[PDB]
Amino acid sequence: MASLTEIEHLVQSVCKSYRETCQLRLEDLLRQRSNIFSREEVTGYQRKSMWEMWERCAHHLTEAIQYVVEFAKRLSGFMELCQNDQIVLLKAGAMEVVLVRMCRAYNADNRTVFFEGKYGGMELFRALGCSELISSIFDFSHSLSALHFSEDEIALYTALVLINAHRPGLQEKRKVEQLQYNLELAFHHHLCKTHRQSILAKLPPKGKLRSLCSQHVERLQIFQHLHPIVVQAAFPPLYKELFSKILHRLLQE
Ligand SMILES: COc1ncc(Oc2c(Cl)cc(NC(=O)CC3CCN(S(C)(=O)=O)CC3)cc2Cl)cc1C(C)C
Repeated sequence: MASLTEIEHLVQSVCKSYRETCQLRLEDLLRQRSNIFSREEVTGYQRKSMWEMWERCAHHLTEAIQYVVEFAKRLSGFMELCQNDQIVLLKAGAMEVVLVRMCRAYNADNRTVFFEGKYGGMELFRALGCSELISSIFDFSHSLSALHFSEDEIALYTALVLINAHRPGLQEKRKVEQLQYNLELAFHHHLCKTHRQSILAKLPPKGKLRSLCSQHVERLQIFQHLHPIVVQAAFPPLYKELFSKILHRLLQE
């Protein structure tokens, strides 16, 4: 199944769907690189209460996830899977897709990430009380930055992050397997064509993205146990549904 021309057509539609849902164009993020938070602004963030920082981050992550949901809806083959399988793939892979896309907003030269209009270092997030997770995210972004991914590579890699036939709970495993296989052929064909197959051995293990996501769910549990009404009253409904329906409504539109 799937000939060379169909594989190349899949590459183009995956890259197109990603450009339409990339949230911020690469040039927009790169243009802001010398716009860095001052010492006074960093201090201001560290002095914010733990629950105010958690609400702001949950809000920014929710916006990012919304673009990942739209990417999935435009992704060739995804809307043809059943609703249960669409939701199983998004619940397990939306945050993983966000963590990979995040490397585009990371500047390896000074170890800063784009957040609320400017670039700031890891110390900006000290008030969350989850410094091991924040450093793990910055390390992961640094490791992805060393690969120098093109926008097309990001599009193809993130399509495979989401289209994972091994997620527990899939009702039509074969359908997800066939779609994952075509996306993998598209990704490997594009790397072979561009002389970039050397990135394959440098891509992170599947367990690394899973550990970052498990750490996020665990740190959220600790926060929620301490501040339950903050989560109930001020966290985005989509965020709570995924990590603590909205997804069904988002996919139906
Ligand atoms: C997992 O838990 C987390 N992941 C990241 C966290 O910190 C952030 C947040 Cl919340 C946002 C940004 N940045 C943005 O949201 C801006 C965004 C960057 C990505 N681009 S993009 C997709 O165009 O490249 C769009 C703009 C960066 C970091 Cl470190 C916090 C958490 C938990 C512990 C709460």
